[PDB]
Amino acid sequence: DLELKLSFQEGIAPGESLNEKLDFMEKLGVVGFEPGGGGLAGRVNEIKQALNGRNIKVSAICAGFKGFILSTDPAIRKECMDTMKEIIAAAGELGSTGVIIVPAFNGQVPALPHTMETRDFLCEQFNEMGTFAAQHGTSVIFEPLNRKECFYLRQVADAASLCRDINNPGVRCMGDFWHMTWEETSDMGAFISGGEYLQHVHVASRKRRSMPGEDGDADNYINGFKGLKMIGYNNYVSFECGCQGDRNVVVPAAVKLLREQWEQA
Amino acid sequence: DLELKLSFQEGIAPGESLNEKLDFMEKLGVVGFEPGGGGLAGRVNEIKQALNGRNIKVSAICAGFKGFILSTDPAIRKECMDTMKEIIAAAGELGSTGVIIVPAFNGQVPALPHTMETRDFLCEQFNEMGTFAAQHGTSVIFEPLNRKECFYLRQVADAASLCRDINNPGVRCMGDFWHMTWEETSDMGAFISGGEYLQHVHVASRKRRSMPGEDGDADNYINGFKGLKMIGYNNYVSFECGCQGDRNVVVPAAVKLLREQWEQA
Ligand SMILES: [Mg+2]
Ligand SMILES: [Mg+2]
Repeated sequence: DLELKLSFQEGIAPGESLNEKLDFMEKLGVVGFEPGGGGLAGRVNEIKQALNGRNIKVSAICAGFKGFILSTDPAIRKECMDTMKEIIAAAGELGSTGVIIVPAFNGQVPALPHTMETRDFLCEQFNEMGTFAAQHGTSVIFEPLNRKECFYLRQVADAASLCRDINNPGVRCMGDFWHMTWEETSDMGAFISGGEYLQHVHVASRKRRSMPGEDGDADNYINGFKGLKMIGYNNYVSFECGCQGDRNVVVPAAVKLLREQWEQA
Repeated sequence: DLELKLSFQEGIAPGESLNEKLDFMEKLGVVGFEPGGGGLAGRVNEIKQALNGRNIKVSAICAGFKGFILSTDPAIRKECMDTMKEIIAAAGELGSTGVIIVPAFNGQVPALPHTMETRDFLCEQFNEMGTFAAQHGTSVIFEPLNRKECFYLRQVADAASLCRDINNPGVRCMGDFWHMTWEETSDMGAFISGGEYLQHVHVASRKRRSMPGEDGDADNYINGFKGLKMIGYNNYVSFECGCQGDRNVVVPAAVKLLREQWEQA
């Protein structure tokens, strides 16, 4: 009886305003809304007010911070910490499951070397953001990406181990089915390793990163869904993807597909 | 109905000769023997002769190569490749499931940096190793170790992804329960990620790396065993560990404990 809690990033639903998109999401029973972190503090009232009376809640906050935490430049690491804290505080007000963060993209250089001593440093920095997140009633969430976008953190099991070592309820992780296609031999095993640390999930079609279903037989999430069920996953599965067809047609088709696959898992 | 195929490294069983140790192994129904690869070519006759008429086969070959494949010194990398090929040919003559290899230990320096370019080079080298091993009816087996011994390759999911990318019937991976204690949030998840590439398993007590059971309640392999059953694992589970107590008492106890947990999984 575990529920699939679907969520959408802000650009997913058709509509000319935030309220039109939310109406569309309510029609489909999509219960999570995932905004970007950019300017979030200034959007708290807008978002709260649009959600009032709806069966929709803020799920994760997708990034939005400046700089990156593995820069060799302490000023850039501080920029990342400071901008993350601004977002975290707004995320807390919005009841968010947490703020998504990539430690370093490929092109974010110069970066600290990929060594154990750097990993310890990352864990310390994340412990500091997590303590702040927890005070604000939220978390920070490591996102692994595939090799085309990052090398540092690519697999859910790696992110989960970081979280276990940090041992902070404000420090969690996630898996993105797009990235997992390229970096996980098993979506199920990855999510199982995620376990109690798995705070969010991203979903997209698995060849073109468009709406689930637009890549036909490649868009198979059953193995991952079996992992989510085995861990009792109770957070959101949120769309982060493009769109090839007519959004009024393909968005509902994606929701239908994920629900069918959830039932089969 | 999946069977647990127990194996011992050479120093596990009590005895003053290889034949005495094998006699002890047969009495406990341990069917796998795991010798080190050091001077293996020169022991092929010895091992064949000792195994004649016995219900014991060679399982994996534990390392034995010189140098390391991630050295910045081409001569050291070549030493690794050349000595691995010697061992691989002997492994094949002995019907081994594969030769275990760690890309780089912490003290093996200077080493290539942990970057995507190094990962590509590692894949090229293992592909060469694997083509040779397949020709000889065996494999090479990546072993992830914990942070106290290595940084480069620590998790089963990472090793499995290397195997998937290399895509060679001669290149496989393993999990060692000792190392997994420190590097895996889920033994089940780790082995599920291992999947079709999982070729061997090491077992030890989980606090002091001694005989299973010597660390009491910490010596729980159920979760991992569930993962092995879920993937239809049909290779060996091999003891690589020390011994705190009377070897004549604690070795049979460890075998008994593992068989009990396997039945519970
Ligand atoms: Mg994502
Ligand atoms: Mg081992």
